[PDB]
Amino acid sequence: SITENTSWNKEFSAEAVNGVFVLCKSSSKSCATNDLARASKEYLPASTFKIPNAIIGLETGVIKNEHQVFKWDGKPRAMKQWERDLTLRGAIQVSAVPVFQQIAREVGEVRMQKYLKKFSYGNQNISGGIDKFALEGQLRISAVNQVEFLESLYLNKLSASKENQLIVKEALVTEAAPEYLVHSKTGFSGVGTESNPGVAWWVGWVEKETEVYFFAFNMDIDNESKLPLRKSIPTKIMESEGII
Amino acid sequence: MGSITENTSWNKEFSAEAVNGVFVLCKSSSKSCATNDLARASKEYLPASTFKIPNAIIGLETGVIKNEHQVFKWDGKPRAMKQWERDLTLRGAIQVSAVPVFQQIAREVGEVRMQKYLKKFSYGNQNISGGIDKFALEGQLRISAVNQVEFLESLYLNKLSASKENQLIVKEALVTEAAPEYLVHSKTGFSGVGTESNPGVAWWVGWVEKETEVYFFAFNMDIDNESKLPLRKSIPTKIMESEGIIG
Repeated sequence: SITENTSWNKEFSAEAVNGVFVLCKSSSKSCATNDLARASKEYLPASTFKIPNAIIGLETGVIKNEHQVFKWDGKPRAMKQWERDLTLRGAIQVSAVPVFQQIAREVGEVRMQKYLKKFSYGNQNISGGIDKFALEGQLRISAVNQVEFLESLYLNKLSASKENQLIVKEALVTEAAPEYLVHSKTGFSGVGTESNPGVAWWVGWVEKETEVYFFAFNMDIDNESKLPLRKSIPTKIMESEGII
Repeated sequence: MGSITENTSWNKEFSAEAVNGVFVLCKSSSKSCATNDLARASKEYLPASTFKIPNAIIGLETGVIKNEHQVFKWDGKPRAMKQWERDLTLRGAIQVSAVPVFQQIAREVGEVRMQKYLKKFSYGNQNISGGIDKFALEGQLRISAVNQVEFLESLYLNKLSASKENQLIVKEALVTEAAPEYLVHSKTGFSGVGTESNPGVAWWVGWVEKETEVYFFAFNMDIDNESKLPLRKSIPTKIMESEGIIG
């Protein structure tokens, strides 16, 4: 069940953003959204794919453990912040694409397909090359599917050891307050065109008191200056919902 | 740890606030610790609420705590603090130092199992005399700052005599600050104000994961006035900031 909440529209209009926010209290059996249609529309995951990629990396033994350090070979990487040794949490938090490209290569297409089928992850379409299907290939996932996936992860219900799910959940912590804890991941496929915008994501969950809130935000983006809106729009909504 | 050195230049942070205390700070890769006071780094104090770290691990390990999603329900009876008068998660109970929640956990673990695990953990003087529900706050248990960092490093490495899963659960419950560069896991402790001539103790212990390095720390100080309590964070925070670790 997905219910439309019209009051959330104001955050989108004020910024002239075409986007969707899906928010679910307790569980994904009853989510709310600004846009029913877009809630289930499927977009490139981009770096939000680091969440299942990290779990799969761990499950297959490609990532040896929680403490593995991904060493930089000294060769140029697309962003300077990726040019350094990284922990799993570090590689996730700076969205170190080439670290995860190599994890994916080692996982391989057969195992990647299998796990995306186990995880019910989007259209499960990994075509486009093993090291780029989430960024420029055919893989698509909706805000609703993101939230279902994240809930399973939260409950340790994915087809993966509890251990590996905890390892990844810790790597996803992005805000700690006395009141609440935020686990989240951003994604950004690029700017595309005016006529064919890229997509920007912020997905995760918030634990406040004894409650949990699963969230997925996405927006069309054709200009990188608009990127911070992927956090300020959903944060504003959750602030006024009294969540963060 | 592999080594320890006294760095008396940190004393400035203690002097500024007229605080008698110790900071221990250890770099994981090099296994080396520094402290402002070698003598106090080895002195053993009441762990107070810092005992909620091992207690949480033991509660989980013995099955007393069911999983990381257990809600500790408030029965409705008045508690010593308003902030405890509510249902609490594991991280919740830990973060507001809900004594009654952890006293009940300890009662259910019991002395024999509690004694076993503190031996396994090499936790302090391993003395649980005083009552199963108050040894850590007003009984006979004592732990040094050096032992705190050893204990915490074992936890970080999932090397404690407990399942990886349970240590993982407690680690995430201990997260107190997340930045894109560093993650801080920590726990406070406060035994009381004691007296003028016999002060209480206040703690802040934890570790910081910065880039590919990890820093284990343990702070304690004498305290005879609750107004001084914030110093248990600001003093070691200032030291770690000046070391370039946090902030």
